[PDB]
Amino acid sequence: YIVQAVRGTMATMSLDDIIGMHDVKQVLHEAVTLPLLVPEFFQGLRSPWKAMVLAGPPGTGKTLIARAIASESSSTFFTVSSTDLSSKWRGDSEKIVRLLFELARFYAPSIIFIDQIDTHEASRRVKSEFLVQMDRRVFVLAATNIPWELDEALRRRFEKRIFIPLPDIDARKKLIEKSMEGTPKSDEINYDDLAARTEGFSGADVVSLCRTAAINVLRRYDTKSLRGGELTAAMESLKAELVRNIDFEAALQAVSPSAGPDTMLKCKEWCDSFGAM
Amino acid sequence: YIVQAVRGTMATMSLDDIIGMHDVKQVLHEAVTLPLLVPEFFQGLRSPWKAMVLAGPPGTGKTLIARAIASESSSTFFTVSSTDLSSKWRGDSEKIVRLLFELARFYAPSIIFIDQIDTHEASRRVKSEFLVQMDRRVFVLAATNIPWELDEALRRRFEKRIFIPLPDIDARKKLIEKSMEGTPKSDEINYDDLAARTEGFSGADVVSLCRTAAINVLRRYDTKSLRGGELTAAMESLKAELVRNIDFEAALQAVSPSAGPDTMLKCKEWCDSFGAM
Amino acid sequence: YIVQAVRGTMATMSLDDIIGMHDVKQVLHEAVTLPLLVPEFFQGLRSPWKAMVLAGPPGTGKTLIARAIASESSSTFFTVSSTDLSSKWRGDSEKIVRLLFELARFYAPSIIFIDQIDTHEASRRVKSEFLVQMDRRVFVLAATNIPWELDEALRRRFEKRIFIPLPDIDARKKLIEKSMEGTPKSDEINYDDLAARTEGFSGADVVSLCRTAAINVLRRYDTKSLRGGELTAAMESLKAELVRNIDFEAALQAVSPSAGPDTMLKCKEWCDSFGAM
Amino acid sequence: YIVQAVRGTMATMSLDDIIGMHDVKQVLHEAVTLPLLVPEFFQGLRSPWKAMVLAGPPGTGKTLIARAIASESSSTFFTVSSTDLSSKWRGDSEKIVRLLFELARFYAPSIIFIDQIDTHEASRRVKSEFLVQMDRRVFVLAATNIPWELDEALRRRFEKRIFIPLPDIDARKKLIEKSMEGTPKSDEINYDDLAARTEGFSGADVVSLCRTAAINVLRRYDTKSLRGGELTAAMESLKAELVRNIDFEAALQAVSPSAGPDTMLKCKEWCDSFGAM
Amino acid sequence: YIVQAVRGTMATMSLDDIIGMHDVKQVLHEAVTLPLLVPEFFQGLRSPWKAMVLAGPPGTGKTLIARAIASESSSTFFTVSSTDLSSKWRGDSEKIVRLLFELARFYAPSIIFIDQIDTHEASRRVKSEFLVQMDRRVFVLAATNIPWELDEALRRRFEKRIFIPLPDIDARKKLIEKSMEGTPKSDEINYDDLAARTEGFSGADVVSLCRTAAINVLRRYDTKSLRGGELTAAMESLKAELVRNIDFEAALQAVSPSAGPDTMLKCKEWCDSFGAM
Amino acid sequence: YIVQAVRGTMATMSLDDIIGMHDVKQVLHEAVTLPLLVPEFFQGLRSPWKAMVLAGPPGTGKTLIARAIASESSSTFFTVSSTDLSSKWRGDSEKIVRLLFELARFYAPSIIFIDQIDTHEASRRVKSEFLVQMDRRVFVLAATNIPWELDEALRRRFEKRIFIPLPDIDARKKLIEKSMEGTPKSDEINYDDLAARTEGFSGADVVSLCRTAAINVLRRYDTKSLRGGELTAAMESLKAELVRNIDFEAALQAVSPSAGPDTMLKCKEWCDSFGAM
Ligand SMILES: Nc1ncnc2c1ncn2[C@@H]1O[C@H](COP(=O)(O)OP(=O)(O)OP(=O)(O)O)[C@@H](O)[C@H]1O
Ligand SMILES: Nc1ncnc2c1ncn2[C@@H]1O[C@H](COP(=O)(O)OP(=O)(O)OP(=O)(O)O)[C@@H](O)[C@H]1O
Ligand SMILES: Nc1ncnc2c1ncn2[C@@H]1O[C@H](COP(=O)(O)OP(=O)(O)OP(=O)(O)O)[C@@H](O)[C@H]1O
Ligand SMILES: Nc1ncnc2c1ncn2[C@@H]1O[C@H](COP(=O)(O)OP(=O)(O)OP(=O)(O)O)[C@@H](O)[C@H]1O
Ligand SMILES: Nc1ncnc2c1ncn2[C@@H]1O[C@H](COP(=O)(O)OP(=O)(O)OP(=O)(O)O)[C@@H](O)[C@H]1O
Repeated sequence: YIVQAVRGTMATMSLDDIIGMHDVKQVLHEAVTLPLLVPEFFQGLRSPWKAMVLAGPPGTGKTLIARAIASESSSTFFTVSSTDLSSKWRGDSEKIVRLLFELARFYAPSIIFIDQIDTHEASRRVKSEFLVQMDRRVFVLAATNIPWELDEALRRRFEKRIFIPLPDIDARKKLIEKSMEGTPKSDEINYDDLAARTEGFSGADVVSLCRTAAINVLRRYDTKSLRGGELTAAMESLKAELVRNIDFEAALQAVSPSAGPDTMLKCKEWCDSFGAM
Repeated sequence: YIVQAVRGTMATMSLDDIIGMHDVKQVLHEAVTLPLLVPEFFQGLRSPWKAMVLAGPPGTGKTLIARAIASESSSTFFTVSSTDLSSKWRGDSEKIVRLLFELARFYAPSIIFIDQIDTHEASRRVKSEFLVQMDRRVFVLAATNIPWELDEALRRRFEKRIFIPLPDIDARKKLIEKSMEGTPKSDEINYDDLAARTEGFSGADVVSLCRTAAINVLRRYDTKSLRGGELTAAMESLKAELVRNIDFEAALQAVSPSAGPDTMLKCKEWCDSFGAM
Repeated sequence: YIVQAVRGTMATMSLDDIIGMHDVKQVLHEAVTLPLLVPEFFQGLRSPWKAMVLAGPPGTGKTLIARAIASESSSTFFTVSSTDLSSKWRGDSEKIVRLLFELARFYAPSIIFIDQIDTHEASRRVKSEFLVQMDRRVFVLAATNIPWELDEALRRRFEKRIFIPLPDIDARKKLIEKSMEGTPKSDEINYDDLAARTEGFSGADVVSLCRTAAINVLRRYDTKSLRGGELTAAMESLKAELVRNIDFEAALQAVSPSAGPDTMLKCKEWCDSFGAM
Repeated sequence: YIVQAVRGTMATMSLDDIIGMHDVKQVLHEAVTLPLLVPEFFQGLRSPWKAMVLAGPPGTGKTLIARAIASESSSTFFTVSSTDLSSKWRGDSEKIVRLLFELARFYAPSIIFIDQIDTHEASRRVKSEFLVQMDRRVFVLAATNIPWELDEALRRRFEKRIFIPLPDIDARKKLIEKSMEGTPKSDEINYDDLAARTEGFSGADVVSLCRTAAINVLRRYDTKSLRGGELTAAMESLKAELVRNIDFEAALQAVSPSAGPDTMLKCKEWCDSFGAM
Repeated sequence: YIVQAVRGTMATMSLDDIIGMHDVKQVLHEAVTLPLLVPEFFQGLRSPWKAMVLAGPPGTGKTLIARAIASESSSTFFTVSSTDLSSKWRGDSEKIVRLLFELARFYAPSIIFIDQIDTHEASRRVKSEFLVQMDRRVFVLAATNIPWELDEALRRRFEKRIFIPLPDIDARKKLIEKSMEGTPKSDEINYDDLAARTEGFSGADVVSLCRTAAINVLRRYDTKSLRGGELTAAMESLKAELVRNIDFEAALQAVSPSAGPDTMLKCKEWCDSFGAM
Repeated sequence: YIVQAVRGTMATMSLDDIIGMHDVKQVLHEAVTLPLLVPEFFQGLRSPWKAMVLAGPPGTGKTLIARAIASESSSTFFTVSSTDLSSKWRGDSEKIVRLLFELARFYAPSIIFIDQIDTHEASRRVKSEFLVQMDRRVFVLAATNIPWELDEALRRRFEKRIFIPLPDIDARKKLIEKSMEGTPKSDEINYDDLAARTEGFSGADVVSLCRTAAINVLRRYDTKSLRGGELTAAMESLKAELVRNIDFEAALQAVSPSAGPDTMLKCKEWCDSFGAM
């Protein structure tokens, strides 16, 4: 009908690129890979969940893991907006979802994920609209970062509600090192040492840090002096040239955690209290 | 027309699945079935309650019963959407509800049920339009959990406004014992003491917590059997386990059931005063 | 064409089924019939009434008086919707709100009544359109429940603004005893003390209350006669057992008013202040 | 055609029936008739005002003078709708608003007036269409009570912005006495006490007030004579009786004018604030 | 065929009766006639201005200017509206336009102008159909007073977008004297003290002001004290009578500008910013 | 069908011709030279980027740098806009999108340069196809001028999104001297003091400035006092007359951009933050 925006969300790296949450990845592999192999278990009592609840700080791989599983997804995924923004003239944007579940059955093994459901009156209209259609073999999920704003029933509805804590300095060592895979770099780098200053970072913080040094190294030497737009040998030796703490040092001063840690403490106190598995 | 879109409203289990509510259960057993069976006395002042009110937290088997009635019902249901869409082409679907009730007399015995229908302009427009459509014999009902949002005249118009608290240890006894049916389950278990440890939960809590033990089967098994394709021990034996007190024991600390029921307490204060039977 | 929708809008008991409204029943008996029995006096300077104002709580005999006058009147009623639908092909039914009056002319004296006329642009458009078509002998009236929401010119335009007091003890008395018609009962019943019990209520309260004792005619019995098919001796003795004060004990403990007195009391403040008679 | 529907826009009591507004009635007497009697003075810069701007609390003799002048009107008025359908079939009902003035001049030096035409796309399409259509001798007019409805061009288009406040007291004297016309009445009246105690009201208030004591003439007499058809000596002597101050005591206490001067006062500023003479 | 509607769009006084916009008056002697007299200058860079844009506070002689223009313009004018009211029978209008620029070059380098061109898909239909037909050398222009609805593409293609504020007191003074033409008038006059009260007043206000003292002349006589409707010789003394500062005094105190300034201020800001010259 | 028409999309110029954004000259030495010469530095994280688009004014050499890169590029180029105005005869310019990728891989290292990016439903058939395909170092680029032209996430999809500054000065002098070609004018002209105070301007602005002084040719002389309908040899020597520096004086100071530079600052911050390089 008006499926421009509906057909728009028609949709088409590796899995354990991400490192952490043995319980989560476990329960998901279990929840997803197995019933294809073993439908006979997953039945009524035994049958799997098609979603849960989640939350975490932004830039913490919740959108990247979506690509990790879309990459895993030998099944089908359906893409997402937080904005089914009709007009006062159009006024109806959850019959959209009444066609969505037709897509879900159409691509019968079907996958969906959003962030920040917490996205007035028509809010209650469509937000309420999703609930009856919420309940053939399908998965979906969603997440936020302010489950303190857990509004109505999703402490009831959903079997698990994960707040993620940031990786520890040990992890962050292993995760820089997972981020530094295949990098020109001097051997002065003790990742345990530099990670002393990373405390408070997310994944992406460390990402754009290692990048910030990756282009520090570009901008160290006569980098303004082009060859007039041509190749010099040393310019190719940039790949040959290494990254260093001093090439991080600009990245060290440059990058900051720059976030509300007390928010994580708040929604972590939440994640124990009405915060499901 | 949207007439076939009105034909989108076209419809086409057991009772002891449900536990509790024996007053309501006989009230509805009676008020629904027996008018079929004694038209000679279900009449006049003895008219069938064509609707009444409802309340309580959701995920309380209201949708579950709402399906159980359907597979139970010897009448003509009609599929229901609160998303009677809002085009700037007709801008009127409570008219199409005039066509609905037309179907209701066409399918002279019939059933409908929606929920959370506390659902500016369009609200009073199409709602009050329906109220014009409000008043052979037919039954419909609806529900919500916000009698806080007891909008204008709904509470006054219905026979009984039914709040439900959480179940008790004996309700929870039979509810556990219903979830556990046909299950590989050990016999060392005091499901009544387990139910004693169910302080202030839902039915669905019992459901997905029995499931939490159901996965705890795997968690006790060699859950690292991620050989994949290679069937092995895991494929050979998922029926082997019998669930045990320890499965549920971990399942308990796994729980963060839901938020506080202080709003359920609130409308429970409403369910007495201004809340009918 | 869509005028045929008004051809669908064509329309084609006793006052002693009702209690009170002495002023109103007077003024309507009078203002309608007696000019129709005395065209000669009640005309010109003695112009008979064609409309006035109304409002109050619902379930207050507005529907009851509606269908009551329907089966009563010796004149030409026409059915009443709020569905002058809104096509974005024509989007103009106020012409049919003129052919309205053509029907008032073709049926020279006519009867119409709506309620809850809260019924953007198009609202004001067709509204003022009716203010044009508004202004031989005809009477029509309307009502709402929000004279607080008496929109712009309605209060000014009508003679009689109406406030419906809730019933008093003797109102309650005859309202019961009329509600207790066709009612094999016990004679312990003290309708006076019962009327004492039942303050803060309306007529529909007595309706559903008498019905509550009505189902209690069963539920006094061994209520679970689920033999089924077996014509239980109750099924012959249905009307046999009597109404008893126990049945209204169980009922009236089951009853809530579902009444917010402060709103009807609010427009009761209005019913003197900008509230005509 | 719809052009033939314009044939439905076709038209075919006096001033001193009305009281007050010596200023207005002067300007109208003058601006209408004296050009029609003196083409020689009234021309060029002495051109007659073919329309201007009007206000007042509605139902205060605006449509009433609109009729009374039509009885006076010794020229060619034709009837006036705000109802040209929003047909998505012919592109513009404003086409007939173009043939409008062809009908005017082809017919005669002509007369037009509407009320409450404060009156989306098609709205301003046809509106501006008339704004061109307006710009020999012809007269037109229009009114409202919407002070904010000087939408785009309206303040500029109409020369003088006319408003009528609520009456003063000697007004209420002469307006009683005009409302006391054709009235057998007791000479005990203190019209000064009447206009005094009846202050701040509309004309229509007084209309229904005289009708109120009028019906009161019965409501003292044997209203209870519900024989029906059986004549009463009053039923012949209905007009025989005179009305009394005691009757208008009832007619006082029974009513609230059902209007606040809030927006009446707002336009009582707008009549000065961007309100021409 | 129906294109004769454009044969009906055909059309066939002084020019310089205006005080203001002297730079524009230059521009419109200059892009206009001297092309018709010296194309040798006007071609290439020198070529005449193809078109531009206009707006301002309504009724400031802007809709009246074009009568002066075409009354003076020896070149050819054809009328304009927004009257492309097509039919679904036609399913199209802008074949008109293809025949319309052909109409232009068919007769001669011609004259065209609309007001309120701020005027579903049909807008895109006739607009996209137009804007190539937009482009032997000819001039056209348009105007509005709603630059809030101003375009980008026509803000793009157009050379200029002209605003006028209200006049100034000396222009206003010589516009009294322009409005005091053919006018019996006294010698106690102070045209700049007259113009002192022009706060908020534009030209048309002064037009109706001279007409307001003009009517004031009779308003000093007694009108409804008829001469039997006779042409009283005092009515020729009106031709003898002169108008006076006192005669305007009443109009000045009695009259508002009937307008709002800050919208003219709004587009006076847009005329500088994103409004071309 | 459109294969030979597509053979016109084929394409192939000094690059410091376009001046400023030398950081971007590094970007394009790193997007043209090095992804063709040395993608070994540009590996993994440093890997070549996919494509982007551009905010900025026009008159900014978007196609200048495009063709300059093109004939400079060891990669190929294509002549592309959004003006694939498809037909029923063509049927699918989305097959022309697929053919665009096909030619891109055919001339495997290639460049494509497009704007009119937001230039009906066909926009979304093609846009969706292109969005799906985009996934080698076959670099591509688009552009626009609307900063809010981020469609839904296609801005979010891109490598980067850049706003660009105003131009340098010696080409403002030189291109003054390009548009002033073949013009009568003085030799005193300080084209770098012309180009000095050009702050915030573009090309056609200054073309209209050339026309502006070219009419100042007259508007020093008197347009009102003609030669009496004659064409005095001065009136034709205006063609012979010299335009000069101070002939632009009012054309310099009074002429404004009429554009928003602080939204340019907004989206400039958007390419500083939340917009990549
Ligand atoms: N555990 C991890 N292992 C490796 N990389 C990680 C991990 N967590 C985060 N990252 C890196 O940080 C980036 C953050 O991506 P992503 O946007 O998915 O986080 P996010 O929380 O979903 O952000 P947002 O919630 O704002 O969308 C990832 O692309 C990834 O490269
Ligand atoms: N008394 C009960 N008997 C059986 N099952 C129950 C009971 N209470 C809750 N449940 C279980 O809880 C789950 C959710 O119940 P259900 O959705 O029907 O309640 P609800 O009020 O309709 O919730 P919602 O309206 O939010 O969907 C069901 O799977 C149901 O089996
Ligand atoms: N004066 C009365 N006499 C008899 N019955 C009454 C009276 N007033 C109220 N009732 C009872 O109240 C019940 C509901 O009244 P009714 O529906 O007519 O009021 P209402 O304003 O039309 O309500 P709604 O508009 O919400 O349907 C009826 O069954 C009627 O018997
Ligand atoms: N001075 C007066 N003389 C006579 N009648 C008056 C006077 N002032 C007010 N009225 C009364 O006002 C009443 C209604 O006025 P009218 O209907 O003309 O106004 P309206 O605003 O056009 O009404 P509506 O808003 O319903 O269209 C008339 O019955 C009339 O008698
Ligand atoms: N400077 C002026 N010189 C001459 N006449 C003027 C001047 N200013 C205003 N007027 C008068 O104002 C009247 C209304 O102006 P006009 O309708 O032409 O302008 P407009 O703003 O286009 O009006 P609209 O946009 O509402 O059609 C004209 O009759 C004109 O005589």
